[PDB]
Amino acid sequence: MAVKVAINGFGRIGRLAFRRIQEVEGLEVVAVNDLTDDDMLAHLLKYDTMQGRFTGEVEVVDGGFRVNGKEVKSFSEPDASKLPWKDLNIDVVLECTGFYTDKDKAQAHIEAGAKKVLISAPATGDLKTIVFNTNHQELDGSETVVSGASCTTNSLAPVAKVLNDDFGLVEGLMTTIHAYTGDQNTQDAPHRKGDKRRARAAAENIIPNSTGAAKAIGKVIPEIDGKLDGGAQRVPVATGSLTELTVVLEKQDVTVEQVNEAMKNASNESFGYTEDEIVSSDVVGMTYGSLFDATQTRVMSVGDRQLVKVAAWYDNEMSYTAQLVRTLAYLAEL
Amino acid sequence: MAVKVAINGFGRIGRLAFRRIQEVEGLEVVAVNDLTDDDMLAHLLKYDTMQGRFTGEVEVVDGGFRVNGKEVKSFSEPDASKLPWKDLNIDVVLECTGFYTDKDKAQAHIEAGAKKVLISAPATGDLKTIVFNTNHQELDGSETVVSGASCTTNSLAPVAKVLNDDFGLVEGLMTTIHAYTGDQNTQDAPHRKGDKRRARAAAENIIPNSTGAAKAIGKVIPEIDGKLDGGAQRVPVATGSLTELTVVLEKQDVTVEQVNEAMKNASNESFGYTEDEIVSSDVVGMTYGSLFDATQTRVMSVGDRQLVKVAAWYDNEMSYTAQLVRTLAYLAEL
Amino acid sequence: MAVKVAINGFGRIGRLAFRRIQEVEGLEVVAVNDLTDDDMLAHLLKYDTMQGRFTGEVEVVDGGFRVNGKEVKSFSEPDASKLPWKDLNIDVVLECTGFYTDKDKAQAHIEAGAKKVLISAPATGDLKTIVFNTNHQELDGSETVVSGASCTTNSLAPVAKVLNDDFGLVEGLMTTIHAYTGDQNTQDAPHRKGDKRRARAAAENIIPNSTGAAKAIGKVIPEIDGKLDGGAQRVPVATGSLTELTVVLEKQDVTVEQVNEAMKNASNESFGYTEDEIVSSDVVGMTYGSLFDATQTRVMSVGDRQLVKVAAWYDNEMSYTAQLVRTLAYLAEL
Amino acid sequence: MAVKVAINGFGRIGRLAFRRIQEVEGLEVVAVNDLTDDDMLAHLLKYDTMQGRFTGEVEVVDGGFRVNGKEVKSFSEPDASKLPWKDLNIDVVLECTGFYTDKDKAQAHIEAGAKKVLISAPATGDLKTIVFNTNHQELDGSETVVSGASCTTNSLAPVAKVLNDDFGLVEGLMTTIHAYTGDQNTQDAPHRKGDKRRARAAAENIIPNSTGAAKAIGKVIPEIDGKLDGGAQRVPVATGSLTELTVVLEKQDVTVEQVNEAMKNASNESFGYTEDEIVSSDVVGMTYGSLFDATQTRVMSVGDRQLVKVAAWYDNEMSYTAQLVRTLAYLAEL
Ligand SMILES: *C(=O)[C@H](O)COP(=O)(O)O
Ligand SMILES: *C(=O)[C@H](O)COP(=O)(O)O
Ligand SMILES: *C(=O)[C@H](O)COP(=O)(O)O
Ligand SMILES: *C(=O)[C@H](O)COP(=O)(O)O
Ligand SMILES: [Cl-]
Ligand SMILES: [Cl-]
Ligand SMILES: [Cl-]
Repeated sequence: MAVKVAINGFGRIGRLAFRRIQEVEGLEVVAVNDLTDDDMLAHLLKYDTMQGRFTGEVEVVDGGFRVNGKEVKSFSEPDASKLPWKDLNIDVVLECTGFYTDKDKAQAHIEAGAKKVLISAPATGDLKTIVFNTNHQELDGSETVVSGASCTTNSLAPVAKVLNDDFGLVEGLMTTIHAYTGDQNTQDAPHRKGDKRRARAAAENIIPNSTGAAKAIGKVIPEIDGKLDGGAQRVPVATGSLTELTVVLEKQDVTVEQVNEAMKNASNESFGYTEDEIVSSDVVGMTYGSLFDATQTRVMSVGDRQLVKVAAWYDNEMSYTAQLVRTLAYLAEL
Repeated sequence: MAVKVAINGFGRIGRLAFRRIQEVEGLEVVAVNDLTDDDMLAHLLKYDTMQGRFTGEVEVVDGGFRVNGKEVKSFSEPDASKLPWKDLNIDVVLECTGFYTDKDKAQAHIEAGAKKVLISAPATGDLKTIVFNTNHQELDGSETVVSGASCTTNSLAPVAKVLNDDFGLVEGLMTTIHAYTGDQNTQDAPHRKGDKRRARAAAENIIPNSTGAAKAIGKVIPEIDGKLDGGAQRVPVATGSLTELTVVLEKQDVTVEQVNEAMKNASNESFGYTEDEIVSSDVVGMTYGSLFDATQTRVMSVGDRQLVKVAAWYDNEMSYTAQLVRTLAYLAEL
Repeated sequence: MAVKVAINGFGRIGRLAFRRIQEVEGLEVVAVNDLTDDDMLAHLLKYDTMQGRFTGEVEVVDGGFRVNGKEVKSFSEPDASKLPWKDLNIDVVLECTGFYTDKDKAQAHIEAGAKKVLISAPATGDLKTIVFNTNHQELDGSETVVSGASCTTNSLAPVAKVLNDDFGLVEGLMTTIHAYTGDQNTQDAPHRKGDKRRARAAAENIIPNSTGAAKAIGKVIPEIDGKLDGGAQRVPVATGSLTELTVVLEKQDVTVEQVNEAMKNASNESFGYTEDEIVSSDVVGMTYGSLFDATQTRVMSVGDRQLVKVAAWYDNEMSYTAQLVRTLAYLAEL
Repeated sequence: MAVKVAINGFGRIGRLAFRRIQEVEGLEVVAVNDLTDDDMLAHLLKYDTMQGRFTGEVEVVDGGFRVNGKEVKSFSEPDASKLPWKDLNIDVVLECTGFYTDKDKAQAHIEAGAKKVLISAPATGDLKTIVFNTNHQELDGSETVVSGASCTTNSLAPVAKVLNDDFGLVEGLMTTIHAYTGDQNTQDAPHRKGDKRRARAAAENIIPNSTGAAKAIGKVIPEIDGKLDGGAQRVPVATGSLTELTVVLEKQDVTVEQVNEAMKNASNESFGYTEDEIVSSDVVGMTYGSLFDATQTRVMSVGDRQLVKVAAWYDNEMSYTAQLVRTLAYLAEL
């Protein structure tokens, strides 16, 4: 009956995908692969600084752990191709290590015996990049490796698609005021990728930086390829982020009410709408991929010439996870 | 000899203006008025969380306190018009309470006996609004009440003026990623002005909010009145902010290097220039009113149509204070 | 059929008590009094930075608001004696303003027409001070004004009671590493009670300070009156605290296992026990008044002479609140 | 004829030792070894989140960098014994990597050609452990490898020595409320040494943990070996810490005044004394190894039996660094 999921990399996304898959029927996590030990993994599953105590029960058993009476096998294998995916009958691997963000590298899971692989990051090579409820329709079923884009990309796609479809997108720039991630440093130190800004103390600074969304958007919405670009400001909150988008449009007498109303009409399970004066902590744990915030809509008009600004909240952890799981369910049924 | 300054409201700006006036000759702080007691005031002058230990010496004496052997009189008077400004021979009152941000209300200092009043915030009524080195030239000497604009306005004016003068500003939107201020709440609580967002825990949230700069900019640069607008994102750093500006320009083939070079050429004591990949804490205590950050310049080109984004750092405390003291000095010598 | 509660002061404790009263049958909040407006109050009930979104539904109606279809009346009355408690049939007032922490002052609610008043803080005068499951048994029913002690006092009582009962408490000192509260400043500023330390930036400092538990403990456990004292270190977390207690005991060969086992055996609904290496954010929202942490037990032995150190976690918000509502329920049924 | 210093590991301590050595004559940093690249190194020297902009001038030149016109050679060598210490005429290596905290491992610097090695951490094997102005006197000059103890050990030694010498120390327990360090995680993640608590988000939790001071104290003050023990609470401030010590003494009628006066009398360049109601940020960048805080002295008396509590501030970064450089200067001159 149920789809067999294996998670590669029990990091923030992996553990959160695990939690979310608990609320979805027809999906079981049967395997978890990470290089850390099980005591540490069970402990980090049980307790989460921003996302709260894990509601079920977690105990380390022989071949891995038992979560709510169910067995999850665990491995400590740094080379994906070795993994017992064949033996275990994996339907889809949720690839969250960061170390396989390439169609050809991610192929190792298929050799090891898995049917499909969903990469929880933008990925290079000949594959589809999917934001659920924006372009998942482009999955036919034959694909064996799929990127699930990025957290910011998921916050951006539904907003740009409305803007483009209803008003015609000429060009836009974007800033995500974005929570700090574990790839940033606790104290000023050398950084892994030589990034002089990720090098700095994460929780004490506004840190300018790049975004996946910037380049990976034209992959989700081909008709606006090359028309958006932008970056991030990493700031001292541990999760919860906000995308601001400033654009020029074809349509001529755009009003604040027009924009909001267009977004309200496009809302669904993936794309929320709010008129409440909320703040970042109010979206910690939410399962919308993107929450349009109508209170932040601005329109600058100077003669016939307009600049339109909008903003959308997202839990860069849970919102992205929720979107990823949705893509996973859909992918598993083709 | 030296210009006699009285500070009204020994808050963040007041105390920091006091510190700064120590480094400037021809200006003495002779009076300080605030409704708290002297022990508390001397303590808060001596010790500063973000700005460091006060370098001199501070002790509570009879009529107030002694700072580096100099006597500062202190008062506890909630009605400004009562104050002994006449008796003390105040040349200028630095007005920092928040409660006199109006030409007519601030007139109370002139009645009480002071020559001029500089308001450390945007103010209402018939008065000039001054950003030093952008439009201080518009002071002729007869003015008796002057607004010193806002911190964000000071971060913005030199940037917009270069943009307008060299490229022609059609329109622009702005976001300041801005440190939290004492008008925000420690924990989620009722707020004094009914602001549902400033109501929230300051150091635990990205908090969308409004900016003084938005409206008060056309007062500093009349030729761009009504052409900019924007807001803030209050974030968990205690001081240090960054203004991002996204604009449309008249000039047609604008490059990143064009913009940066324009800004570098306009740099002075008020307006800095940097190419160093810095972060917010890197500007804590800086005395530029605005620091242009050439690493953040971005230009989006789609056919003949460009969007230009620039960003300038500022210490919303010290940067603004340094600008304010400059305006003070200049005003005193007319 | 249900007990009628009116909450005075819709601060952190008031709103959280309101939330908690939702899960408890036989208690209805029918009135809420606070000096702010209803839009603000409904908003702050709906959204909580640390404690999450309010699960039900909240909307502003005519005489106050509707929570999950139930009507709550709201008032804006600064003199408690005026309040329509008589007219409303209030059984108990949960007094959470801070401004009535005295038997004689709190009497104003009884005049206004309420049966009993439970003060959510230590209070002065001739009244009982109660920590549920430590000494609630001392309520006979005739009392009309009761103190619910403090958050820290609630974290400490069950621990000290076990220590005293099983080993004999000679003397002890205590430190609570304690989350910052809304009585502390956002930025270095004058403070309302002249506290030079509460004056300081709350989220940027380890701030030494006093505790309610210090003096209010002998009121809960008379037999150890004058035997404990201690303070607080306010630190940059928004909720979640930890009490460390260092003691000298009568019993002679105390082991770590002895202490832990004694605590484990005394555990109940109010007083939890754990051996998991948790951290503060792990107790956000917990309903134990005190959670003993057996991983932190330490025994120092030099010859026949021992120093025993123990530690107990508490959500100084929700832990205290759950305790307070328990006392409330019990008081209402006498 | 100035002393030639080489720094191994340009981390927080290394960079701060470099800064400090600028203010000390007779000491030159001529070499710096770290595995990161020079651009990163120059950048992190120039800019410091907590300790401010580097006051001189730093530019990347050929064999390393130029600081205030002076040449500093830089290497990228993971095996210390290879390093050109002989060729460069190093007098002392300041060893700050963390990876050579053992007399036998640190011997590699002597092989590579340095005269002496001072390890900026507690170290194992046959060597002296020094806290300047507490026991530096025990250096005779023949030693070639020395440990400089730990930051907390330095905050503790002068206080314990006074307590022991004046009142006679029976036993004590200790907690340092301690700034988070770079060895803690930004977000909940696996930890390098399997530490379930260092694993957690550093800036969002009170995190119980261990301390170097606990065991390394009897090495500095042999007469109190085995008489103290204690731990840490890592809390969300980036630097600035506080040691609380709870002790039992021989002397019988100890008063608060007695203790404070004893500490006041023992104060020097390494050991400060204050009666100001300060907080953590007030000690960032201070050069005392330890600052006794007479406002936190408590004495619990029940009959003839007392518990005495004291507390001392220290910038676990700069205070420790200042102590380390003093030990360095002294070691160099034997
Ligand atoms: C979200 O997937 C990640 O934390 C941040 O990168 P973006 O490029 O901001 O998505
Ligand atoms: C500085 O003026 C103060 O923070 C207010 O901020 P604005 O962004 O200038 O309104
Ligand atoms: C909890 O009631 C409140 O924060 C007071 O803390 P204490 O340290 O218990 O006074
Ligand atoms: C100080 O050297 C470093 O932060 C380690 O702290 P301890 O508590 O002294 O181990
Ligand atoms: Cl403000
Ligand atoms: Cl309080
Ligand atoms: Cl460490």
